[PDB]
Amino acid sequence: RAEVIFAVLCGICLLLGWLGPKYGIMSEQFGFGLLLAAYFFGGYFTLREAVEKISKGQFQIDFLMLVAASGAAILGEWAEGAFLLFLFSVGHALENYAMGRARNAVAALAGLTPDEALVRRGDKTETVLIENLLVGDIVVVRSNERLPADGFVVKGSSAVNQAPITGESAPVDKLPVDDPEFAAANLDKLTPQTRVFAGSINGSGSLDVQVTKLSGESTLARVVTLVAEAQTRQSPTQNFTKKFEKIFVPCVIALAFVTSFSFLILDETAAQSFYRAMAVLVAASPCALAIATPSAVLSGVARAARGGVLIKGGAPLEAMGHLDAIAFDKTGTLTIGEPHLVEITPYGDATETELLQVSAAVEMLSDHPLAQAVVRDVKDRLGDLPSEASDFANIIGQGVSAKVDSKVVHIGKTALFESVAGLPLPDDLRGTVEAMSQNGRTTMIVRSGDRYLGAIGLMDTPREDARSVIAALRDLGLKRMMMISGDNQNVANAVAKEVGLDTAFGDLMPEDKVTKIAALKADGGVAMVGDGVNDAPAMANATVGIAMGAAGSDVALETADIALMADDLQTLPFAVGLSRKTSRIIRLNLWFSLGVVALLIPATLFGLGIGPAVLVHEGSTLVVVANALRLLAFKDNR
Ligand code: ALF
Ligand SMILES: [Mg+2]
Repeated sequence: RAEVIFAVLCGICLLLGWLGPKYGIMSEQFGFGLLLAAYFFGGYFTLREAVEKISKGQFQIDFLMLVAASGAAILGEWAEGAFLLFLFSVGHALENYAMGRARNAVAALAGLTPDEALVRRGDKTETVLIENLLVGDIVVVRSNERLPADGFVVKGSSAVNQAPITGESAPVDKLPVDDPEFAAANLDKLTPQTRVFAGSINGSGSLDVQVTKLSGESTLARVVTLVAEAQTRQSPTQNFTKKFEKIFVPCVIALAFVTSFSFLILDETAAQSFYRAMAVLVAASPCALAIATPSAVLSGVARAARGGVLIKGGAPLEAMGHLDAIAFDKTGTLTIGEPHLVEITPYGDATETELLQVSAAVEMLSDHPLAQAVVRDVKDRLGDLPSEASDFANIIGQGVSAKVDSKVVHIGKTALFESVAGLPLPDDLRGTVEAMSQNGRTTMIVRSGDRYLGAIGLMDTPREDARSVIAALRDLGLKRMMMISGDNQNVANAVAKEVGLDTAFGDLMPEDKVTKIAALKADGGVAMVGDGVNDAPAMANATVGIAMGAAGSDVALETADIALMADDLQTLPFAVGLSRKTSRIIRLNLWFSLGVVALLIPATLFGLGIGPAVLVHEGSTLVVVANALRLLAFKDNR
């Protein structure tokens, strides 16, 4: 059941019922009865909407279009009524195709958090709903479960994925507090090995977590609420037309009906100037305008779709050109989304190949996500992989150990060599690793036996086309540029430098992104382009929200107004460009579609009929539609 077929039947009936009687061999009950159907199908839907708004609201333009059909029907030139009814039904169907907004992400957002939780009660562990969790409760989050509440760890250690909140799927090691009575009072002193969030996914170990916020006051409950209260962005052209009808419809139907009904000064029959007022009124129904505005929208959206970007409506399509600022998530948006091997720093008498081969020999046995990067990139650099190690063992939260060439190998964080039996870390290599950590490198130190072979550094590299699209967007007038990421500030600064963004903010929560976005939106229109769950509120409050189409979360795709479906950034200088020209195509098509009405309707009070109205109105409608179709031609300029 879809209502577009009534406009199609009015098209078939107008055309074939204009053809059957005239320049045709068809009877007047079959050939002209089609024109009878052309009044019924297109008129009956606009009629019921007219009734719906005339119950309470003041006026509707459908009154003007429908009575413009009806007066031509009860008078001469019924092709005028059928034509106006057909083209206005079609312009209504085109606005309905431009009006499609699913705007629902609550279904995906509700899945991030569980409904129930295990809570400790002395010698028992009860099951309660999360809305019945009290602050100070100890919930038991066991293996690979979704965390049900914000708080801090009091028992157990585990590697937790905080992707829905930090945007980083890189697991973070979590340890219990030293003193929980102290930790509940001093929430500002919670180290990131301790702060846990609802919606995170637990790792291998169970965690007792003391609750901090209530069920609705958690960070993820806040991002749900913030997304739900999004302002539905309205296109500047459409609300302009709403206010314009609010003035134009009653003004014209008052000034050109009863003031033109049976005017005493010029000779008229009391029954025949009754036709004279409706000539002006019926032709005053500005149908060129009702068809110009949605056709440009649909053409621009179709060109964007063949260009590889989804646009959910005309309002973001119009907003993309007017932007002054744009903000970028890092991981998955400006970066590829995976750590590569980017720095090798040998030490002492160790070669580069010894360091890389011992690293790949151990990381072939590990299952941490960095092991796979190390193995594939040592295989890239050396062409080969050495023989794998023996006696793999984990030092939990710090790294790994193995045995290569009858010597004991330790790899991991700087805290590992502070914790195990062998030779301690020299200060110079310590400082080198410190320098790598500050430069945004996740850093592993490698010892083989008595000797430190050295250190190695991995990083999520930016996309190759990032710096290019950044410079292009600066050329197109976007001098307000920033990075806003949940990753730490070293990686944010290093990627922002490597891409060419001047201001980079890391360590941000989703609300902090919303804060930065509102601060930019105060000075102009702003776009938030990202790919994660924690970017969805900043997308929702921005002037236009854009999601990375392929790698992105379903939450961010359902929330965003623009989708970069090729998952590449080179679609952004194209998009804004199209948006600018689209406004030109509607602006021209606005004034024309208005002007000719304002040009043909005073001319209708001074000697014009209903017969020529189709000829002017079609001449006003088709041409503007034709200009909108120029939007189907545009260039990439690669
Ligand atoms: F991927 Al992000 F902040 F969520 F850089
Ligand atoms: Mg992300």
